[PDB]
Amino acid sequence: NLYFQGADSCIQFTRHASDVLLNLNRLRSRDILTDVVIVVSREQFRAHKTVLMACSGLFYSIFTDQLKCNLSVINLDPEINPEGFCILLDFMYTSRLNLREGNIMAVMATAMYLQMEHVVDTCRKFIKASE
Amino acid sequence: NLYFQGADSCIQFTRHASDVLLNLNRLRSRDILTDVVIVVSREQFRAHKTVLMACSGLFYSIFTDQLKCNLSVINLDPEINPEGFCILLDFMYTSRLNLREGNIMAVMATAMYLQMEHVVDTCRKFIKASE
Ligand SMILES: C[C@@H]1CN(c2ncc(Cl)c(Nc3ccc4c(c3)n(CCC(C)(C)O)c(=O)n4C)n2)C[C@H](C)C1(F)F
Ligand SMILES: C[C@@H]1CN(c2ncc(Cl)c(Nc3ccc4c(c3)n(CCC(C)(C)O)c(=O)n4C)n2)C[C@H](C)C1(F)F
Repeated sequence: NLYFQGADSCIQFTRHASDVLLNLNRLRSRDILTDVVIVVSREQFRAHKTVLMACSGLFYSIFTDQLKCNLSVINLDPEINPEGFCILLDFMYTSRLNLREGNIMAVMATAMYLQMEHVVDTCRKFIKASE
Repeated sequence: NLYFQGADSCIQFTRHASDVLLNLNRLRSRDILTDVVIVVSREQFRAHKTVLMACSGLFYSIFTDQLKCNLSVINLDPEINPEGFCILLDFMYTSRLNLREGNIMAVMATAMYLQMEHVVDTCRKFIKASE
């Protein structure tokens, strides 16, 4: 079944949120209604400001600032690893985090900078397992 | 736990999609980065085009049209019931559909017009239960 009786009066749809996220990622792949470019070193990543704000404390602060909310280009710290950013951007649109031994440190440092608490805590737990 | 091993290599976060949707609804309540007004009769509803496109076949068609994608105001058919639209807009941002005996017909007619198949099918199943 696609739905159930929630704790409240409303009928709740089980796959709705993941279906919305899937469709937002489809818009991203097709470059539909993307309204910002995130520049990390040489690399450029097109995205939707609302998705970035929904996932990152840093992007929330940037796009709620009256001066910066209108910027079409956002440059991150040039010390940010582009692959780490790419993995986190993918995560934002999919719920899947491609953590590997070779990228975990860059992913963690990027999540810290982006203020993505859950990802930071997760990276920390995986690092602790290896020691 | 916040995460699990998905069918693929990636670590998947269980609540990520619903957390993104919750944050998108918070942006809507605060009128943050809303980029469209949907006019239904007298009523006005501010929203995010990408959320509308992710949930509705009609909004997908409107905002992928080269001429209409830039419109800041969208007028729906004046025969659309504002309460039915409100319930569906709430559903888009929350996954909860407030269906009641008094609104089910308007909600169904609105979902048909908006091309929200899952909601139409659901309304049809609930109507069938009463007969
Ligand atoms: C009043 C306002 C409500 N908040 C909020 N609203 C909307 C968004 Cl887009 C949003 N996005 C957002 C902001 C910060 C985040 C954030 C999202 N995430 C990601 C959380 C999820 C569950 C998406 O992984 C995260 O780790 N941090 C630190 N947050 C939290 C903020 C602190 C607030 F209190 F100021
Ligand atoms: C190539 C492109 C991919 N599609 C798609 N991509 C992105 C979005 Cl925003 C999106 N949104 C969208 C469009 C139509 C919808 C639609 C969303 N929904 C809602 C589906 C969910 C699961 C969100 O309830 C629905 O019932 N209908 C009919 N769909 C389906 C369309 C038909 C397509 F094939 F042309």
